[PDB]
Amino acid sequence: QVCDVFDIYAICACCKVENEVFNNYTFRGLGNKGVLPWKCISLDMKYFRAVTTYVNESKYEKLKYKRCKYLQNVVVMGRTNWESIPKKFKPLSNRINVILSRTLKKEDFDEDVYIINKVEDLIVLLGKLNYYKCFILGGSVVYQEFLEKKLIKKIYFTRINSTYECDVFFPEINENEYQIISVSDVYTSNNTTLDFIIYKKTNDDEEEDDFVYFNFNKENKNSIHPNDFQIYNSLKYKYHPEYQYLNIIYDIMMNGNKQSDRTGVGVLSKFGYIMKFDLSQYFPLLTTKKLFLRGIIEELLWFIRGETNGNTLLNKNVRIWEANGTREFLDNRKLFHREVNDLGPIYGFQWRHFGAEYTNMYDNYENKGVDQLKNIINLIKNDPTSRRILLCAWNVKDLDQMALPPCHILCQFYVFDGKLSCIMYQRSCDLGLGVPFNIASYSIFTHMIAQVCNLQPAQFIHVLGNAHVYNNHIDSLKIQLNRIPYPFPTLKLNPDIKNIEDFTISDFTIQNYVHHEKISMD
Amino acid sequence: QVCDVFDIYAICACCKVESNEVFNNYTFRGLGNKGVLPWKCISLDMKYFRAVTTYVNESKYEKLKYKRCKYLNKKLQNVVVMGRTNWESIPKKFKPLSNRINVILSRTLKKEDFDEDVYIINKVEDLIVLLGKLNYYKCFILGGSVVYQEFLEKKLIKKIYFTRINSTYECDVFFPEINENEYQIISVSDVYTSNNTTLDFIIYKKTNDDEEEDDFVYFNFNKEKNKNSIHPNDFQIYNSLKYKYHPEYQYLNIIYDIMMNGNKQSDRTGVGVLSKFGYIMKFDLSQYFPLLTTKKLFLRGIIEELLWFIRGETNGNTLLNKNVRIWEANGTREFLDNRKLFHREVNDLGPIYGFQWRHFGAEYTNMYDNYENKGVDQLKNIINLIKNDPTSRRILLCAWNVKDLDQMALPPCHILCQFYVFDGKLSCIMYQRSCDLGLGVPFNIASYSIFTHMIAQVCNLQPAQFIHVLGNAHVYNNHIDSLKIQLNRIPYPFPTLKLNPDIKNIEDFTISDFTIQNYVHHEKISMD
Ligand SMILES: NC(=O)C1=CN([C@@H]2O[C@H](COP(=O)(O)OP(=O)(O)OC[C@H]3O[C@@H](n4cnc5c(N)ncnc54)[C@H](OP(=O)(O)O)[C@@H]3O)[C@@H](O)[C@H]2O)C=CC1
Ligand SMILES: NC(=O)C1=CN([C@@H]2O[C@H](COP(=O)(O)OP(=O)(O)OC[C@H]3O[C@@H](n4cnc5c(N)ncnc54)[C@H](OP(=O)(O)O)[C@@H]3O)[C@@H](O)[C@H]2O)C=CC1
Ligand SMILES: CC1(C)N=C(N)N=C(N)N1OCC(=O)Nc1ccc(Cl)cc1
Ligand SMILES: CC1(C)N=C(N)N=C(N)N1OCC(=O)Nc1ccc(Cl)cc1
Repeated sequence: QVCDVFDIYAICACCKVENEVFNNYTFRGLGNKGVLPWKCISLDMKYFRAVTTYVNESKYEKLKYKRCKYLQNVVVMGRTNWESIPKKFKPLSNRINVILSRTLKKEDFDEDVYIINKVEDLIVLLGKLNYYKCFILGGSVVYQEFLEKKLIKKIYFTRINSTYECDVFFPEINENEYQIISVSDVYTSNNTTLDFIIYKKTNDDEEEDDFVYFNFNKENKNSIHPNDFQIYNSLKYKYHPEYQYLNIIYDIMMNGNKQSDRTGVGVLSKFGYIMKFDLSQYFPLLTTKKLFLRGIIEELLWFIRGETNGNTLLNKNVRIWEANGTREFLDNRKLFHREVNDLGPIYGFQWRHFGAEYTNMYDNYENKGVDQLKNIINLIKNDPTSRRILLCAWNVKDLDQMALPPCHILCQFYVFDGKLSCIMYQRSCDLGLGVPFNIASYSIFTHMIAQVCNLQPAQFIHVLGNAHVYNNHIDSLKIQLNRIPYPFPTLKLNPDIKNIEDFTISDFTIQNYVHHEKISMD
Repeated sequence: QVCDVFDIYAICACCKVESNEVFNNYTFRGLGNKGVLPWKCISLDMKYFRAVTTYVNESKYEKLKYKRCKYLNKKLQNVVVMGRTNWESIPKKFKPLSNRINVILSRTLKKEDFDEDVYIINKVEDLIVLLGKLNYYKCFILGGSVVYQEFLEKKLIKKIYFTRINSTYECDVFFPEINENEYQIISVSDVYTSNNTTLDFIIYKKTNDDEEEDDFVYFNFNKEKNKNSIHPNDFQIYNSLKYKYHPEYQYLNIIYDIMMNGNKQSDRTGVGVLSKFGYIMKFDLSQYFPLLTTKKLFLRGIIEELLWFIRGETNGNTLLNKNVRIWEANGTREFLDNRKLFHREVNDLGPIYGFQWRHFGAEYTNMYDNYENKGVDQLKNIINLIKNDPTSRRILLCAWNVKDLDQMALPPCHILCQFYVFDGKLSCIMYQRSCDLGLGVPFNIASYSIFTHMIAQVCNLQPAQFIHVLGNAHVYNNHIDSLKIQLNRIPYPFPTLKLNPDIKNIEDFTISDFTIQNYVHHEKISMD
């Protein structure tokens, strides 16, 4: 077939167009009033250059022998495509420029800028040329025709995670026809998140042996099947940061230790992982399922206030600590003399009054115990190279007084070149229900500390101790692993807020959260 | 020449031989004894030996057929060549060597004196002709000391697949001293345990759908002007190695990442460091004791410090009486005064590790006080949780008592240990807030690895993984030159730690209960 012989790839960038279900079709905005919808997105413009111009001559011979039996790249436009280009660069910095037009003759441009009559008249032009691969730069109509006539092999699709006004749309790529094989890292250019995905059309080596020898010792470990991680295992490149979470699910499903827990439900457990997310480039809110952030933002505001009063949350319908405050739960904890929803000296108490004698959840503790939250802020502002900037919730003395010991042991902060990174160490991690919320919680926290100290957020680093998947979560997580992440949203904090204690729920906005549908983890 | 055409490799296994000791690669030279191998079974070596000498790649032969047929002007199996003593050492049940074309060098023996499917040759020359007239993938020289010596001398070996057996045995025959101009190490395996010995595998080399490979180049359009440009020529050896699979490269490779990508900061003193934030190292304590080999470390001091922790001691005088100076400088009048501890006796280090491990929450008085049944005995508690509730996810030991930080001589570097139990095996995560890669971390790895052994043993479990999480990971700028020397040293197989096994209680350990066996190490380095 033609499209493997000649190497015809599309290359596009689609934004979003003016509750809401998402799918790949979400991204389709191509152009507007003859120009791109967006002002300038220089990373995608840079990606464009690299992909279209790149050449590898050592693999061209293998192309030259197959192509005949039937150096630079070919780039195909349409008139309104060729036109919209600002003058001062045409032809495009050393590529074989080419235009599909009806009312343009090849006379009135160069002899390098080969015009074509119809679509069928391009196969003519290639068999007579010396080029690497063929990139359809597109236009609405150009893409429509080249796709309709199964001419396109791979599709270099840039997903622009922001909404714009559009007069022209990329066609609904048929997912039984084509399918995503690679997803890139997520990036911020020009005040939008984006990523780079790849649709394919469906069907010394001294040291290569040395590799096999070194593997001479390697070991259905768990009852988890091959055919079920199909989409997941059928991607080549999985560089989207959400794969850091998803790959831990995979590792624990594939290689996890079978274990009883206190409940009895059954878990697969491993011990010791890292996740790093770049807060300067995205907000890591998992996209492979709907997540809600009001509760966990209220939880955080509750911590910062020093509250241990489970009821302040329940009245706002944030039920994160409901189970941990019942008579039945406190009694099983031997807390027979503790009022319902008095969670004892937990996070907020420890952050504001570590070392103070806990009484009940209504006492006045002003200026009692160590106000660690205040202390790490001053340190961040006054001593940013300090290696002593820890917020520790694990107070050994008070563990037995807490409804439960802190799942999140400590935050350590690091400062370089006006930038703040944070490590949270988590002793116990429910990968299915908990961890996705936990990533969002401390990322927001990392932003909040960043802002009130006049620093840019850099890296949130999540260290998992006991990392477990509930046996009764495995079906749901199987559905989830075979979803492909969307580009992440962004967090906008109200910039007026300059002390850690002044954030209200209103001061938090999530933007461009494009997500798969909800999953009952049960 | 002749070695590249015919792919003539050597494979051997060498132990240390009967002899304030210095170590080079000539340390590992012992090949056999009284006609046989110096050791009974080392199964993991024997299995490696079989995988390498029987592995062929069907698809790769075609190009080797071409290459070899070109030079002569013209199931798949490997050839294996052995001296007559070598051949006679093999038991009947395993002769001839399975799934391989056996060749034997001999003058005293001819075909008539063998029942078995084997080629006999009396000349090295005759082998090269034999190889010319045969279909094989790779030709491996199984040795005998004499066979090894002459195939080397004749510049015939492309690569030596070399097992370092990190134990000592009576030996009568030795591998030839390899000329380091002739052969350079290009690969070093993971370290392992088999039949009560560590070993690794190193490869010496001689000197003098391709559509989705393009997709890689694309997904890198946005990479590096790489921060601190320190010079290539400096890390020549470190960067030459193709496979760096020795667990010591986990430490070494962090030194490199900090040197090449580290952030420049001036610190607590007004000195100078390079820093990054957030690393993890994993060390399989069932397989080796990860005491670093690219320089000398003594453990006496750090074992004394750990026994001093477990006792709940805060008294620096106890360590100085044992001539352990690890805490001396944090105990001086000058230092306690600069930490505002004006009312603190010299060498009274206040409520640090030991105090927090046995008495967390008790009011610190002075280092002489009897704190019995005051504060939470964390160490006792976690020893009980590991014994009675092994799946508990709360087996943390914590030194970072927020309330007492200002009363300590300095806050703890080593913040906490979380424990994990599966199938009678104990693993340990240790979170380090502040890590001097240069002096501190080598010792810190040694301390918590010994601790995992101690807890594991007194709880009737087997040590599994020690996991080391680094927060602020930094290199002092005056350590840089010393660390360059170190990164160009090739690790040796790790030693082993023996705990006196009669110790059933965490408090009952003493110095003499600790034996490091087979520490093979490079030369002492002053980071200063
Ligand atoms: N999002 C993205 O990735 C990209 C978007 N754009 C945007 O695309 C928009 C323009 O695209 P859309 O309106 O389709 O414009 P096109 O670039 O598809 O141009 C259409 C013209 O191409 C010619 N043509 C198309 N098909 C044929 C054919 N089958 N035979 C002969 N000639 C043919 C005709 O030229 P004639 O006028 O001679 O009839 C036709 O009018 C602009 O807003 C531009 O900014 C451009 C590139 C990429
Ligand atoms: N640790 C390890 O990796 C290895 C250890 N070994 C051990 O080493 C010892 C055996 O080795 P070592 O005694 O050197 O003896 P070899 O196995 O090298 O035997 C040498 C004999 O083979 C013949 N031979 C060698 N070269 C030639 C030649 N060029 N032309 C004709 N014949 C030749 C001669 O046999 P003839 O006497 O018949 O003339 C010679 O006496 C054993 O203990 C064995 O277990 C062996 C291999 C590997
Ligand atoms: C569609 C293409 C090829 N791919 C990506 N990812 N982004 C685009 N903007 N591309 O448009 C085709 C084209 O002709 N682009 C173009 C627009 C403006 C200038 Cl200045 C140069 C090329
Ligand atoms: C030298 C060699 C091949 N390499 C390693 N790494 N370990 C060894 N023991 N080898 O021995 C050569 C040899 O003659 N081996 C041999 C093979 C089978 C038996 Cl049963 C006994 C010895």
